[PDB]
Amino acid sequence: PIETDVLILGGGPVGMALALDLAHRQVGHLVVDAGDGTITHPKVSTIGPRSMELFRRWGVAKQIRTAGWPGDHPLDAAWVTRVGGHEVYRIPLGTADTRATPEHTPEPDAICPAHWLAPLLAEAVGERLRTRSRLDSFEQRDDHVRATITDLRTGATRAVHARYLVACDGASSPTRKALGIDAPPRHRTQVFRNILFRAPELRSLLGERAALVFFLMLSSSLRFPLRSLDGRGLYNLVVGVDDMDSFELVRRAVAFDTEIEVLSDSEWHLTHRVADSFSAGRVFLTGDAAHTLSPSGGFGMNTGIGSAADLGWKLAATLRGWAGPGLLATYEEERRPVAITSLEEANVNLRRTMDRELPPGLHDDGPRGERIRAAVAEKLERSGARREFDAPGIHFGHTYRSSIVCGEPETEVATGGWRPSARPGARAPHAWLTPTTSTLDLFGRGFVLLSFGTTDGVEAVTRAFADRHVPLETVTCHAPEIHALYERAHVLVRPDGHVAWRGDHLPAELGGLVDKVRGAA
Ligand SMILES: Cc1cc2nc3c(=O)[nH]c(=O)nc-3n(C[C@H](O)[C@H](O)[C@H](O)COP(=O)(O)OP(=O)(O)OC[C@H]3O[C@@H](n4cnc5c(N)ncnc54)[C@H](O)[C@@H]3O)c2cc1C
Ligand SMILES: O=C1NCc2c1c1c3ccccc3[nH]c1c1[nH]c3ccccc3c21
Repeated sequence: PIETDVLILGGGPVGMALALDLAHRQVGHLVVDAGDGTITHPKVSTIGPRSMELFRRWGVAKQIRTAGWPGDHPLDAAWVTRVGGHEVYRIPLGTADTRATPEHTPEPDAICPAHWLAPLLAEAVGERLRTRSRLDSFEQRDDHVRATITDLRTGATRAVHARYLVACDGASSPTRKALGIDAPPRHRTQVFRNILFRAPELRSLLGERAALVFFLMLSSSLRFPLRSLDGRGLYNLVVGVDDMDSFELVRRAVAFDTEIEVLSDSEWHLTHRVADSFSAGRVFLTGDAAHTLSPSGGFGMNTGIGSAADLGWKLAATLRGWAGPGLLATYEEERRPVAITSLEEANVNLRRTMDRELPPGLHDDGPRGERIRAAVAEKLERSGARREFDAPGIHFGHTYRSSIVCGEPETEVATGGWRPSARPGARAPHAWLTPTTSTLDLFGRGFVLLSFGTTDGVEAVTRAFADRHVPLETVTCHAPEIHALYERAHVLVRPDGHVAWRGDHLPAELGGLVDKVRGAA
């Protein structure tokens, strides 16, 4: 019977993210996955900027960026009648090599299709990953969990003893079901096909017209994205199952007489499900097992990676012994509302496409179809089409309102686009300490107290943390620009990079503050 602190069920992006977070917190763990880490049908390709900030923390951001996506491939989204047909609307998004690094983050989004990401993540996790292994059954005990690890090549079964079991086993989570936890549908389930294909000369023919993603505007079945996966000949076409031959569907979508090789054609379900509970005893749900949503926006894998990072520090805190008895409970308390609002935002992007009218005369050339296209273009812009491709709020703007956060007033009524804020509950904002060091590079270990222009009360804060063995680092900053951004003289940041408390003056009961933020109050 082999034993580990945490047993991770699932070796997809989410499970691997949790493994990386545990390794960087020196927590003993183990990943088991039914597969080798070779994706035959790559699904996801876009990694959001918050996820990249986390990959930067874990030291794999650089290798993700240099993994093979061409620096000169356009990142645009465009709506067209057919690929190589008439163009209706385009959002220019530059290239990797030419776009300006954004002011609010050191890590812009990245393209890394699953068949590059999987081996790259397998490499950084090392031998703690266990491939071709399935979990057949588990049993909860008082101080640990016991599970059955059956080798898929061999057929034989083994036993693992872990303090905690974390289920990252996808949208049809067998773990979730065996716990009796429901995940009701919040919107209609839809059926689509994914056609993966090679088209080696397509990029050359498109030339200036190339895009990261095309939205087709052909028929009721072909109104969905066709995306360039590796920028080197690999593409995926999304086809709706309303109630045709694979090659023929691609031919309809692409108005070039060019080489096309269909690799696979697989059906998938678009679902909107969030679990009623994210844990039961020592068993935790994360990733799709906890929450699935519409990929329209690319929020799904990023929400999972963010949840993995949240669960990660709390598990570590509990195993170290400085956590309060209620800390683990805040995982569901904080992350579940995040899944819900992300789901609903993803569904808005989806409905924009589903409700969009495809008027007659759209495909006809000349002056009349040219006018019709120009009219639709105007309606596309007014519908907020670019929000699907520029959504800082969904990536950076979630604000925790929980029992371990010393929250401020304000309601939830937006007044402008998202803007960086150091308010309690929120992601502490990026700024350049030096040209090489971000404020983000201070976070990710224990708690951090950022003080501007002073060290008053700091010795007291340190003692209060030490008396409960809670890890704390204190940093003094003298940049007025950074002080203005954070708006307060003292800012207390959590192990996950979110603010727990801020103020011009430290509280009188520093012990009460400590117990509060560790989940003991
Ligand atoms: C077509 C499509 C496109 C998408 N595009 C994007 C995108 O561009 N950006 C984005 O952010 N998100 C995207 N998503 C969402 C993304 O796919 C999911 O959020 C994510 O893949 C799920 O994370 P996960 O690792 O928890 O689940 P999975 O990726 O399903 O991980 C499950 C893994 O666990 C293993 N496993 C399962 N059961 C067992 C068992 N009993 N024993 C052992 N091992 C087991 C399996 O081997 C599997 O590899 C997309 C989704 C789809 C369907
Ligand atoms: O990666 C994807 N895979 C599918 C997908 C994806 C993305 C997607 C990925 C990154 C950014 C925006 C995105 N919008 C969509 C999408 N909008 C859609 C509408 C109908 C059917 C599928 C999609 C869709």
